[PDB]
Amino acid sequence: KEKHYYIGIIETTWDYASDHGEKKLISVDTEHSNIYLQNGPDRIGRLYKKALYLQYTDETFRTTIEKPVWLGFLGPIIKAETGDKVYVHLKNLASRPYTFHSHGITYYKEHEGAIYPDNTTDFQRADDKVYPGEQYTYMLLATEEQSPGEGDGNCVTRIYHSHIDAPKDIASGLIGPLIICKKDSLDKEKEKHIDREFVVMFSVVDENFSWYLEDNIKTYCSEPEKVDKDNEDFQQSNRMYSVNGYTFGSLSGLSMCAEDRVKWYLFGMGNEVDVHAAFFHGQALTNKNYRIDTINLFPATLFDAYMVAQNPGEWMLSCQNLNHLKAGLQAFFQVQECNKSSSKDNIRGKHVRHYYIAAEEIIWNYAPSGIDIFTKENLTAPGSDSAVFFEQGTTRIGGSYKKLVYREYTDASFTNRKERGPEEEHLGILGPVIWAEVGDTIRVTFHNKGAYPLSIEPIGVRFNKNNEGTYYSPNVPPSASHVAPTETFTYEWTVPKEVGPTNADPVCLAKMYYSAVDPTKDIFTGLIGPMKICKKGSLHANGRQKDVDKEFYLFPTVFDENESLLLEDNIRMFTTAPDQVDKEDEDFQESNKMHSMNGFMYGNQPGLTMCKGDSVVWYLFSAGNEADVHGIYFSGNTYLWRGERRDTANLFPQTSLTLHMWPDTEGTFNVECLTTDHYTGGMKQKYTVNQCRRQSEDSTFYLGERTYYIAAVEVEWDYSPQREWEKELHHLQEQNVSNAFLDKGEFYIGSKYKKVVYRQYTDSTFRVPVERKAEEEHLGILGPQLHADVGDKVKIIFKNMATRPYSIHAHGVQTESSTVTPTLPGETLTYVWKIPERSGAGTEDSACIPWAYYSTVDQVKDLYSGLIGPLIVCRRPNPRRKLEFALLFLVFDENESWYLDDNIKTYSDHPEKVNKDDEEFIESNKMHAINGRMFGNLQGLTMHVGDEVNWYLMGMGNEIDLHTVHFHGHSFQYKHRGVYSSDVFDIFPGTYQTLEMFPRTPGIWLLHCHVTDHIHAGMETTYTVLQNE
Ligand SMILES: *C1O[C@H](CO)[C@@H](O)[C@H](O)[C@H]1NC(C)=O
Ligand SMILES: *[C@@H]1O[C@H](CO)[C@@H](O)[C@H](O)[C@H]1NC(C)=O
Ligand SMILES: [Ca+2]
Ligand SMILES: [Cu+2]
Ligand SMILES: [Cu+2]
Ligand SMILES: [Cu+2]
Ligand SMILES: [Cu+2]
Ligand SMILES: [Cu+2]
Ligand SMILES: [Cu+2]
Ligand SMILES: [Cu+2]
Ligand code: NA
Ligand code: NA
Ligand code: NA
Ligand SMILES: [O]
Repeated sequence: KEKHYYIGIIETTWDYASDHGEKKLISVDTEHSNIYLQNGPDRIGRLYKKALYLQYTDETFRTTIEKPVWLGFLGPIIKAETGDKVYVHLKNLASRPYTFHSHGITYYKEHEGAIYPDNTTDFQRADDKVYPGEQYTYMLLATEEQSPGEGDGNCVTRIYHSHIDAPKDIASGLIGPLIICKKDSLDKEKEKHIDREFVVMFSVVDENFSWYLEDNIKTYCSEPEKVDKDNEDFQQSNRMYSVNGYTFGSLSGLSMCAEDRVKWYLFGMGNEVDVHAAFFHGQALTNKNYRIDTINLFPATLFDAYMVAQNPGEWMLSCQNLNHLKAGLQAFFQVQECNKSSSKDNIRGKHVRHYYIAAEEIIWNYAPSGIDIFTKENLTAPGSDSAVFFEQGTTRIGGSYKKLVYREYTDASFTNRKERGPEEEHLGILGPVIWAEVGDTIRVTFHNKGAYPLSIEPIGVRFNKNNEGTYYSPNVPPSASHVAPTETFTYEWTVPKEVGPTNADPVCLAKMYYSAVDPTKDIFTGLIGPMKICKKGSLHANGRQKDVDKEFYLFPTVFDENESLLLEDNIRMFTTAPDQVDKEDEDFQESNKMHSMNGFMYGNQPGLTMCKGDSVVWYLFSAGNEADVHGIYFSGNTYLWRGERRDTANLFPQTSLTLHMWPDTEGTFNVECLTTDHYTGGMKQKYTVNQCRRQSEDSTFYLGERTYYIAAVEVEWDYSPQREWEKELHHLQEQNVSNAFLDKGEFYIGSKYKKVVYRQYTDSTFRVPVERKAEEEHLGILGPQLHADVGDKVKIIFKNMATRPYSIHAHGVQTESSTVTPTLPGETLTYVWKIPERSGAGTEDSACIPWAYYSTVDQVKDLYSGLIGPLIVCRRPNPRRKLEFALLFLVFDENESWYLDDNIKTYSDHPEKVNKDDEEFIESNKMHAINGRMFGNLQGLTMHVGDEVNWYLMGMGNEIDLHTVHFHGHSFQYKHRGVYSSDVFDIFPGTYQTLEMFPRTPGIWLLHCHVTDHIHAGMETTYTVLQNE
């Protein structure tokens, strides 16, 4: 099929909230919509000039093909099937230059529609700047390499947008869907055996970034002269939390029949605030044949889900990022009776699990011992990081808060409790486990003994409209939505086969419950609890899983006590001077942000104990906002998840995960969040693995032995040795051109910083560094790429050539002991890393998987000072050339380096003028690099057509280190045998991933994180595909 589309870019008004009316939303209180939507002398309002893609019939762009009402401002849906040749005839009827750049489809440099320094000449540059009145025809081929995977649906979510300044072009409104499908998937532009196809973009559409910001300020503001574009409140008012451009519940036309087979194409778009949690209330979806209910989306995350629509009524599609929810990121959809036909389960009443739970106020100490169990230091030590959170005095609450927690009782009398045992000691602030099997019916008698109205809203089970735990709509006594301060309601949930684990899932799936009267306050108050939905006949009568020694529930979150219903109470109860407290003081707000695991902090979480050999299942879930970017690292052990070997689990708002671990080493290890602020703020705990069998004289399998000589060495590191690529890009872009990170100006540091980094040496004398070859030029700041095979004992001979104590240690790897010995300056130590089966690929991994190696002495500062490398572990005992590249996506926060003072003194032209606490100086030191290089300074990513390339992506860092790695020109495949495919991979702290690529098309191709703030900050480079012979 040759397909021909005619897309034109017109400027036009967009209404973000096309009333009409009139609504009640979750957690938005009537008189709040108008922060974003109300026209004032100072405020644009709900109407904006935007550049939009429209579809036309004709090379004579005159009569438009109307687009679905639910698309909103997204451009027209383009589709293609493996084999197809799509011709996108673009015509610019707007006032400035734009392009059409497509994801997930093959093009030559003439048809990429993206401008950047690629050493192309004019023939291959017409695509990259289509001027007003110009017209360009993009030839896109749907190659085999870009097609959906074996393990994928028939169709996957892709996107197109303009790419001169992509972030700005997209904010201005030039973004749209491409659905790519397998060969004979489609009949008349619709998937065979699918009834409805919707496309949904979650984005905080930031009109501050639009090309038309100024035009819009003139048009809509009565006092333009009075508008400060840098006023924070002005900026917020132009942030349109929307799905498809529709804000506050106004998305129109999402309608379907019960039993319709619905395929949803979702994607996220935007910036660091775009931590999305897409959640279809009342319904049940699969993704890659797995049961899911929340779909997390980030800038350019591409995601597809299947839904058999059921449980008829009016439901919400919401973002469960609590900030997004309360900023109104909500859309209604309709499941109607028509009349069906089928039904299938049935079971609503037969086998009944009955729970008696009460909300009641306790005084929760986040750290009972008063000590940091990790350091033995105590938490109020003046000047300590913990002090910020545990200091108690004039205007500071400290470490104990009144909270409203769920607690279990034996029966409807609520006269006596179901006490907690050993198995339940780790739950802390969590409520009681609710568990159920496919076929059960859950009835929950909820009795509120708190001063505020609460509810229970479960994720993971089916319930009907008058059992729903939250209230929303498009139009005395107690109900599912409202259970007031002394009342009592009894919920009824069902768990049919349609809502439980699937064949691919494990036996049980981590889920959760919370109070959703106002979930943006209720959860943080304490009303969160763990839940466990399992397959038929999988649990024993007592709830425990068959052949499972231990079951743990971890809930990591920044418990934001500023948002608790009980804030005022806690101020009045714990501060010396309640009247002197400003709830809006940032330092006051920080003091209330309790970074915790199950409400415990700084290693105070008890009850995480097990035997070596035990079968352990970890149920993890989280809630919160954009700050809740978690990487939960089990030091000393790995786990399987969907057949993947990993040791760090990423959680976002309303994420749930089920990990299986079999601990193989006696000791006391760490479960900790690697997200550097969370770690520092006390999101860290211990778990003990005890020796419960006779030791046995063992270690009788070493298929291999390796020694590496590595040194920590202090060096001048330049993030941007040259600035030509940058200067060229901004010229092409017509931009200008303060660089906050590289421009020294009056007194800033610039691009060069003293750092400490890992380097390989030839032998134990450490006199002679291993020469970095052409194929390892790309490593950049990274230490050497260490290789190991499953079965190896790897000796690391480590010399600390730097001026303070450091260590070397690896993820995934097994060692003799839970402790890692620091090695002092001048000293050489030996570390032994064993590589058992569980340090290598799972059933469903690629043959080679990466692990980060790093320094344990101070994990935050040692990392930002520059100590970080890749260990690659491989399975097993004519074809193509096989290449390897390792990529760290990390904002090197040079403010946290040990060498900061050294650097201020060495590079600043006026050291005295530097204030370390000044925001502007802090930004100047946040180096948004790939492998320690910015703006195209990462060299040596070269390959030939026909090669197989393993890309080892590695992410570390802080809350803002969510990186959405995108490759121009080619997509990749992932997982055993290449069964999922994409061209954007999401990387967070702790995420290490192999992606296989089979490059076809010659060129120099852009490779960049797709987060607005990171692209502009320079987190990008190019890679080169060369033709043959
Ligand atoms: C630790 O020392 C602090 C220092 O001010 C002291 O006041 C406190 O009692 C100690 N903490 C505990 C509970 O051990
Ligand atoms: C672009 O061309 C310059 C000058 O000929 C050359 O030195 C450089 O290798 C090229 N850049 C890339 C990314 O290949
Ligand atoms: Ca081009
Ligand atoms: Cu893109
Ligand atoms: Cu969101
Ligand atoms: Cu975290
Ligand atoms: Cu990024
Ligand atoms: Cu792209
Ligand atoms: Cu791009
Ligand atoms: Cu940034
Ligand atoms: Na606005
Ligand atoms: Na506090
Ligand atoms: Na800098
Ligand atoms: O792309």
